[PDB]
Amino acid sequence: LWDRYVEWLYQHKQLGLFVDVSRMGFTDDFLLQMEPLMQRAFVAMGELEKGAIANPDEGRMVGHYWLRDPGLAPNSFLRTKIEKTVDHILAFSQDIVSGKIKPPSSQAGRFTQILSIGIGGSSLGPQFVSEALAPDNPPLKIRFIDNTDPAGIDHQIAQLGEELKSTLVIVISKSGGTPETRNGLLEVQKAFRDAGLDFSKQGVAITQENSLLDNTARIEGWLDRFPMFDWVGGRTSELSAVGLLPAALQGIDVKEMLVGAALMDEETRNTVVKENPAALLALSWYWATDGIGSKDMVVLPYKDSLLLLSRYLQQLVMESLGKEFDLDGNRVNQGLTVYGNKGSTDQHAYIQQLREGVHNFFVTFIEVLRDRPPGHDWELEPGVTCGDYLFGMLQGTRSALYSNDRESISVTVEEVTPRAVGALVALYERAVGIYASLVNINAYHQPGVEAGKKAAGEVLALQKRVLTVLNEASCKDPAEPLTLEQIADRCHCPEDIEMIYKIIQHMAANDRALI
Amino acid sequence: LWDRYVEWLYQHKQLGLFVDVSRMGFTDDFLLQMEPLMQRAFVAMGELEKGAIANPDEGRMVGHYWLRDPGLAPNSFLRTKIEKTVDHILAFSQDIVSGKIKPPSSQAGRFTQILSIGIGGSSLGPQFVSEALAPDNPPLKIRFIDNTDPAGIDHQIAQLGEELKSTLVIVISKSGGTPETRNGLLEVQKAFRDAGLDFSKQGVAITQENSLLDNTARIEGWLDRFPMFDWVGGRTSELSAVGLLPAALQGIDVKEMLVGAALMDEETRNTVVKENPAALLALSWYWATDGIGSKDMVVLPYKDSLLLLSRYLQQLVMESLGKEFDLDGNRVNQGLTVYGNKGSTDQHAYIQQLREGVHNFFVTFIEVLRDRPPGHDWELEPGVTCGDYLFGMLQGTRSALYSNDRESISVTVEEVTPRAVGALVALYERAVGIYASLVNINAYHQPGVEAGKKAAGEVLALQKRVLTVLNEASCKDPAEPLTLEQIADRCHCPEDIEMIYKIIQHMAANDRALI
Repeated sequence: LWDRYVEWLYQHKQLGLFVDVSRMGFTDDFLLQMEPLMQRAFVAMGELEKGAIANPDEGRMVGHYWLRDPGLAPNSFLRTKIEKTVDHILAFSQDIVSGKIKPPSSQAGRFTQILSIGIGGSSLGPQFVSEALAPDNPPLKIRFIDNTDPAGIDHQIAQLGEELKSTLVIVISKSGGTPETRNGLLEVQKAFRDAGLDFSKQGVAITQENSLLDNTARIEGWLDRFPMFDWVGGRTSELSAVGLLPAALQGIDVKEMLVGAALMDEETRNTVVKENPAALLALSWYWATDGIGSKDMVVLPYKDSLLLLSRYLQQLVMESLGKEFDLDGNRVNQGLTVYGNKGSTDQHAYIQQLREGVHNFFVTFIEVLRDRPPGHDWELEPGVTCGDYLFGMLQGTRSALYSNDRESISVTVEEVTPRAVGALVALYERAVGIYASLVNINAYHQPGVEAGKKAAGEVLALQKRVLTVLNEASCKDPAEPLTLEQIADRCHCPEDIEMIYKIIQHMAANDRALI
Repeated sequence: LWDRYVEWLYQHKQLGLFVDVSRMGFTDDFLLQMEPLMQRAFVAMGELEKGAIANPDEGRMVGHYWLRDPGLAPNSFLRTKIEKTVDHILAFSQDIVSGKIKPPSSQAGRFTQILSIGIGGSSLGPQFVSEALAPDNPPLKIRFIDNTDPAGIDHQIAQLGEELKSTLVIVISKSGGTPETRNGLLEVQKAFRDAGLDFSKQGVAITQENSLLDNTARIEGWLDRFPMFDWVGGRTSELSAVGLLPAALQGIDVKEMLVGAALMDEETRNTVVKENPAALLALSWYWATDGIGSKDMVVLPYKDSLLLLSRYLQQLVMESLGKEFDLDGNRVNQGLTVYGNKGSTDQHAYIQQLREGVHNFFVTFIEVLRDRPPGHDWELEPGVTCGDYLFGMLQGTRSALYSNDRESISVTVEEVTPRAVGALVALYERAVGIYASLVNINAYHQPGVEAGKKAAGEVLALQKRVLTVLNEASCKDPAEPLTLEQIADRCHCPEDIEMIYKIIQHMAANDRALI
């Protein structure tokens, strides 16, 4: 196992990032069998960066690698557009932090809080970087609205209290038609009117050009607007204005994030697989799951700051790879389940099943060598610090798992830095893209979310027919009570009886119907 | 499907809790065949409540059901100690909230912050209950130290800033020998001594009587001590002093929490399976996983206050059920993987794979009827409030998943109240215990977690042996650089060379070695 660890250890000189796959049991012939498919993945990825249509389903380019390397963008209108947005974010961020741009009237004078409204990649990304890289007492605290739950938004407004007068609200949506994001903005604007505050003088929009949210922010005259591009999927939009602006608004060096991702993309373009860390991750995923997602990917970061990494990877991996149809139309239910929280906390949670329970998984440890800010280290016992225990739990768990034939990958960074986090985002973005080529699927469209989108619209459409059929009882002289079968036939939706029951069950609990 | 929904719906009138397993496709042959196994679980559960040795592997009693009904304790001493603790918690929390028990000197004159130091069930429970029931502006805000990460502990201390003078530190450990909890206590005491504070006048211990931590807090004179009993496992300790104290310290009605838990356990004793809601969950789990955990349980609560439900359920399910051996010595690698976050946020994360990807899962929806505090409900567009979208998202996902043969369970509460959370906790405790009887495993011991703790001790003992070899080589006047092979040989363990490399790598990054 020592000879295997030395033969396969990947080390990156500059970033201080390491990839260990020795605890993956891939065989000799498996490497030769996967060599032709890996070459096809590198050529397909090479034409993706050149500007080819790598998302045939939506007819769009896939250029989230240009966000960190503007030169690789194909035309001049794109290289300068990407560069002017980074400078635009840096200029506007430093104006908010230094207090040059103020709210109209607040106690602190400057902005001190951030209310980012967004869902999917518009929040999972920014939540991950914020918890990973923000200072303890940052220039601006941050809160998130990532749902359409009324109680959650009310709770955020109540805790915000009187600092709403110093809150900079950020609305992140490509079109402004996302039901959750629009609901959030509508609820917050209602709260700004109840406090007698002009939302426009405290609002920022991150949106695609000439969209419903861009027009609203332009017409209502919000503070600023930041562009989103259609070749940047929300799944891989962390290094765009989606993540760069909120991160820079908390004193985070986002330029170093772009640099770390840039150095990472150079290593992933290597055609020798053993020296390609994105290929090594994709190989191990392929080996552990037999290429059909037979096992789950358990992400175990042994750092409190990386707690939100796994649910960030839940979108990047499961939504990119959970495709029903192969690129040639054949029914192939691909995917790669991801879960996990944090070490060593998860050892007192579900490692009982991981070690001796059902073997339906493989682990990916994320290790961070530096333990604490410099000048805070001290020994708890002779020769051992508080951080040495954290190091020991990971190594003992890695050892206790492999001893029972449970495989694992180890990814190691020296310190959780803007540069390293940007490298980790770039690493998994390419590894997902390479893996989709191995299983022959399009990683950049989202066909599976459409079915829930229509079924949810039909429920809201059914609710209005229920109210329409009911207001007969409210306003017709043959005032009478309708049975469930009677609401259904008059709605001309008889087979929807069950949904009608759940609809009136919800309205009765919110003082909108009587039973 | 409507007829199946009407036939199988379970309502618990007093609690307002519903269970819908109509979208589980178990046949009548399944119900007929599982009836002998189900009745055996009801008898075993009765013997467990009466005081039998339910944890056979450790020779202990399982009595978390006595925490909510002290009358059914096997003796009057156990009944007395349970009720004296609840009275003790209430009187101490009321005196903390009202300010009758003060910090030695603070700006507010009252305790304002809670620092809960605990691991596993000592934190997951209090974290879940806090986010679900704490008021918007509680009498005391709460923070959790649940790891041995020094950066995270220093982070919480830095954010706490000056309010450390008015922080109530709670230390939760059974014997006080848990390494994570011990290191967190040492780090907090260092911060208290650096600020000139005395930890004894702001510290509370939740421990087993006459343990190392119980004797220390009694001799050093901490604020107060609360018992932790040996017949209560970590993952079923939420309604004991572990969860009741941090909850009551935030103004949460812990009495109603016990009421709902007791009300729930009365129904989960019903012998009729169709009206035993713990049996309805256990059967649906057994069906979807075919008894051997071949499908994950995705938990999607559609409410922000229930975000930490799956992390709590991850411990209760995957640590009770992931057992390698049957109760008869047979090797069955049981298990039931659990993950999930919240709706509708997870719709834009991995419902893509849930809808059309790998069919290796089943969903459990948690629906809440009351979507908003009274007086806050308003209509975004004509005839639809913000909660109608939340409700439509859940029904749309449940429908879109079932169309593609993805089965699901629906749990409905009227509102996330103290009584509802206690009942929902008690529902899953009994369902897990019942499921363990079906697969003939012991759900109350943790044999699989020791191999990581033991291997973690071997690494630290190796580090101290490595440090002895390095310090000998560094205290020669002709200083002596050593290689990995040399270090492993002077430690007289050449096979451990891989662990020595990681020890030196982690030490070099913390300025404790040079390369």
